[PDB]
Amino acid sequence: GFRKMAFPSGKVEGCMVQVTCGTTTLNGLWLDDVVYCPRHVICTSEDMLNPNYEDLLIRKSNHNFLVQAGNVQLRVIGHSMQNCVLKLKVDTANPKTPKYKFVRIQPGQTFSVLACYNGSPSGVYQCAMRPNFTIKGSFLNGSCGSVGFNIDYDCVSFCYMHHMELPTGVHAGTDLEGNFYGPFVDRQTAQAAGTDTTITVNVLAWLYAAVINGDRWFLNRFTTTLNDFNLVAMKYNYEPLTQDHVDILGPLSAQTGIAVLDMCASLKELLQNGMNGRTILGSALLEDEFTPFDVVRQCSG
Amino acid sequence: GFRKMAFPSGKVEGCMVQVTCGTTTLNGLWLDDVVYCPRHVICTSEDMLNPNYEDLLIRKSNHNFLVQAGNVQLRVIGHSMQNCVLKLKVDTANPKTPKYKFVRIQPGQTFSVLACYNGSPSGVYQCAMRPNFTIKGSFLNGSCGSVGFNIDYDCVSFCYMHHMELPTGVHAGTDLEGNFYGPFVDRQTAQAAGTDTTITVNVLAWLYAAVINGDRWFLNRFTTTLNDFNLVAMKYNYEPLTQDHVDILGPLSAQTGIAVLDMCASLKELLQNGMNGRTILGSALLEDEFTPFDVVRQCS
Ligand SMILES: *[C@H](O)[C@H](C[C@@H]1CCNC1=O)NC(=O)[C@H](CC(C)C)NC(=O)OCC(C)(C)Sc1ccccc1
Ligand SMILES: *[C@H](O)[C@H](C[C@@H]1CCNC1=O)NC(=O)[C@H](CC(C)C)NC(=O)OCC(C)(C)Sc1ccccc1
Repeated sequence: GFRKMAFPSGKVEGCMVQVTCGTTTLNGLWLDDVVYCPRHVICTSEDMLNPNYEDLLIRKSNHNFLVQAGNVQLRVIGHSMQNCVLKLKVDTANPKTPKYKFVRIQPGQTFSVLACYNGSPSGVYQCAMRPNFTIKGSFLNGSCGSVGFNIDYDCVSFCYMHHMELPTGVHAGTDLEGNFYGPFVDRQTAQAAGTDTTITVNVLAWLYAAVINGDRWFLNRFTTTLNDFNLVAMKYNYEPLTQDHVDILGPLSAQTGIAVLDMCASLKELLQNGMNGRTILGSALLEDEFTPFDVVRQCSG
Repeated sequence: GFRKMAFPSGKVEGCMVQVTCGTTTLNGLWLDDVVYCPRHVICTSEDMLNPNYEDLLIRKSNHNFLVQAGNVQLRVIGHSMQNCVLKLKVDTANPKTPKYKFVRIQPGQTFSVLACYNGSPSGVYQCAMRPNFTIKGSFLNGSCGSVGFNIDYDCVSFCYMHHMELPTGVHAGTDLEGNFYGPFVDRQTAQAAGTDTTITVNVLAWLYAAVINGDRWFLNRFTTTLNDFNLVAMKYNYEPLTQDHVDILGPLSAQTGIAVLDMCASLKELLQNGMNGRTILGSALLEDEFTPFDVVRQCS
């Protein structure tokens, strides 16, 4: 009874533009009078094999950047590089700018991606940041500069800007200050995703969701300490819990009356014993890409 | 990778408004100077058990309808009813009205849903019209009047307006002419759907998606005729595959070098032997809510 739901994308659609240098076009994000985009737009395909970004940029001027909203050019009046993002000052404040902030998310957190090509949105879908700092997205050539976001009340929190596709078909990128998630660098040289793990806090959220819906055969009579649970979980390639994880499970723990550590003890028994052919929420697989906020957002509205 | 992907919802967000009658509140769709919404907004709790809608509606006045676009009330200057949809004429045009049309979709087709509450957009996701004319949505109290749609070029094709949830947790609603998909009625009584089936052409498209993304453990060296495949399909409550379906799958067959009927032979083996605890594109079940067009677009 659960599905990945994206946030409504309109507030972000109103911020997408295209940025071109020479023949390289990608997407940018226009907020107030600044356009944010991946810095590799300044690279020729041959530069991308081995770029010196400081030296490539010092040779650029405002008049080398073509920024367009649709087919309408936005004149660039300044430029600077902040980590792996380029910031282009433009002479028009975007009238569709929403209330916004820039946030750096943690593994396990989910967000919506608005996949764009040539400044035009094509589709929206929900992603989770994996513990290895990749996302399992859907991106083609020309998608760089597409962004990921959450919407809280009136306010768009941008958390991801897209830069790269790894050999295993997963994706990597930066926050809006240009800092990559994970060890990746914006160079066209062989790179690989590390070994991934299961997002424990989200599996627990999923078990809480099952309980809310009356599916609770897996609740046991025991508890555990956080440290004992973390040490066991790692033997099953599950992530250890942080204090922040315990706290973000607070609302679901209060809603169900099941202490976080009792649920941990139930999960430990599932890991140690298996499902024994039973299902939870209709599935024999434990889901790890629904956060506690996602569960609340779909169970209680 | 390969994700369930919805259309960007902005063009539809600019059309959602809130409609209240009495203590009943739901969403409407504001296009030009008309607001469309489910007619059961005019019902009280008592009315919903057995509503004579023409009789209930004649007793309403324009001023009984409170329409709000954000923090602005829109004055209703006229109303009519078209099947299960109420059309409220308002004194102001929506400047955010997109290019649009109203279409009635076929079972197996997919669309995006913009789930809304009190006229405010809440989430967007992809659904398919099931063969039994339900949809597996995520809708709560206050979601009625949320709409489903596709976007082609700049044109929004509205295909679904939400009205109800069935005891099994699936959903039912109408096209924008107010006619239900399926044998359902907008009355507060328990209703069951016909036996559902699996959308075979969509399962095949998703198998081809799994191969494009380098996952082909399920393939085999065998083949099958169209009719022999269909005999097995129907036995497992899968929809029949037509020659038009085979034709529609051509691009995906060309892209991958796997003849359609060879992929049919693969699916036959999956149906007869199961997945042996294995997974395809992360799923432990055969997914049937991607169309061939959906797969092609997201891989092109
Ligand atoms: C920007 O639009 C583009 C998005 C990619 C293209 C296809 N799908 C995507 O998500 N980004 C890139 O092409 C990126 C640019 C550099 C970071 C400057 N290159 C890239 O992602 O290459 C990946 C490698 C070379 C780092 S790893 C790899 C992947 C496949 C095969 C071999 C090696
Ligand atoms: C409109 O916002 C509302 C949407 C529903 C609410 C919960 N999820 C939805 O999708 N629509 C209705 O509540 C609808 C109004 C009638 C058409 C007049 N009623 C409705 O959907 O009720 C279904 C039931 C309760 C009659 S079927 C059932 C379900 C569980 C147990 C027993 C019977």
